[PDB]
Amino acid sequence: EDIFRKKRLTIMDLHPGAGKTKRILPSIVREALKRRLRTLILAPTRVVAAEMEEALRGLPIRYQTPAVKSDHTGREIVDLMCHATFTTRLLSSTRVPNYNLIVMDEAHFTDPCSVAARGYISTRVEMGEAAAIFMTATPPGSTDPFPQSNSPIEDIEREIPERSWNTGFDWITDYQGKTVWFVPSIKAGNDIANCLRKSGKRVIQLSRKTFDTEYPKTKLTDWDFVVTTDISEMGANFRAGRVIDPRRCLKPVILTDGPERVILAGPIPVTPASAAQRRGRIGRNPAQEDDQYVFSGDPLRNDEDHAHWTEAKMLLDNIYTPEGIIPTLFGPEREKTQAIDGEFRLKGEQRKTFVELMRRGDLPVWLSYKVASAGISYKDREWCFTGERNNQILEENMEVEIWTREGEKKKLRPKWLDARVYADPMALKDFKEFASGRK
Ligand SMILES: Nc1ncnc2c1ncn2[C@@H]1O[C@H](COP(=O)(O)OP(=O)(O)NP(=O)(O)O)[C@@H](O)[C@H]1O
Ligand SMILES: [Mn+2]
Repeated sequence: EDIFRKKRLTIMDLHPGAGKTKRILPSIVREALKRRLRTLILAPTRVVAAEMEEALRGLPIRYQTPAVKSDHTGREIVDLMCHATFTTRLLSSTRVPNYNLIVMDEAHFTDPCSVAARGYISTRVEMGEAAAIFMTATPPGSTDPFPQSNSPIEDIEREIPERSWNTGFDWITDYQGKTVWFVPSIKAGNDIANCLRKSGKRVIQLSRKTFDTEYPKTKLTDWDFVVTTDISEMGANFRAGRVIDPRRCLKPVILTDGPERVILAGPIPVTPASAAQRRGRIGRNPAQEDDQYVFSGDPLRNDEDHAHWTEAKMLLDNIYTPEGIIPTLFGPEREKTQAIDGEFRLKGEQRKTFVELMRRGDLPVWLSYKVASAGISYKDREWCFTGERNNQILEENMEVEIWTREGEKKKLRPKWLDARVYADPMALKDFKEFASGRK
């Protein structure tokens, strides 16, 4: 009603399962179409976008790939894209439309590109150019781990194995229904999934990189356990009876004591918002009344040292605005770290390189910023090899060595050390491909 008025930013914070995605958003879109508004819908991931455009099956929805920088048809159409696609387009295009209504679904997503998107959108709204709707059961500052739900949930607090077990946890395997198990890391998930698989359990693993291909498999009944990272907090719909949640995550932190680096701290306790979102995967079905949330430990609200707050600013400082509008993070997320105006603004080829390192090289934001602001070209991989001794990367205790594009053998020893590029087997493989200049 007033939600369509420019300069309004609405936080739709109805409880998990309430129907924000599948009933309320469709209504908003049908009404936006009636008012002839230029509408953008943002989904956390590709497969969720795919689920969104079936809830909107009657309507003129156009999914937008990030392989395309802009797509203007000149017709009445509603654009649908991932959070990251939007921020990627803002970094590389000028022809980003003046959407006057922007809905972010699952607006609790704390991935840097999502935080950056919210910052951008809030500013567009404040300019009087747009109205905006952020949809999430857990907006910034959320502290209630046990929000209301469609059907009753049994909250069971008990010990949960961190790794492979052999005895003392019969309740895990004797349970008769389907379970979603949130683990802090891919390695932790690998361990757990293999322990369950030896007992004859069918397991699907989910992480950020495999979500788009693995998540669809969970839509079948041909499984017993899902073992997932925090990616499933973003609007993932499961038909399950139980969540297991030791409430642990890894958190990237930029250390500034001496040589600046990114570590993965933890496992540490999750935020209340994360715990609520994990719990909120169950109790979704009014017909199904004895869902369980099995958990361990209390949340920790203070995530102020999380790298993602800085990284969002790095992105935002490089998305262009009129003069003199200053880029800024949205709402209370603005208060996570100290803002410094223009701190991360890059110019010329340094900026182009920054974007390319993230897009083409699939490098973390901080790492890309570090390389780009040193005046290093995208294709110049020498920095992968010229780090200090403590930056030597190890795989199975042994020193990782790389055959380079030019037919040279070099020890993998990056000048800037970001723990995320070797945090797991797939991450390390990718970084090895990058260091060898095969992308
Ligand atoms: N594909 C589906 N088929 C049948 N029911 C579904 C399907 N997807 C979702 N649901 C149910 O539809 C109801 C509302 O879903 P939804 O619109 O995603 O709620 P929500 O508010 O977006 N949840 P959340 O994002 O966790 O806060 C829930 O009971 C879901 O379990
Ligand atoms: Mn939702």
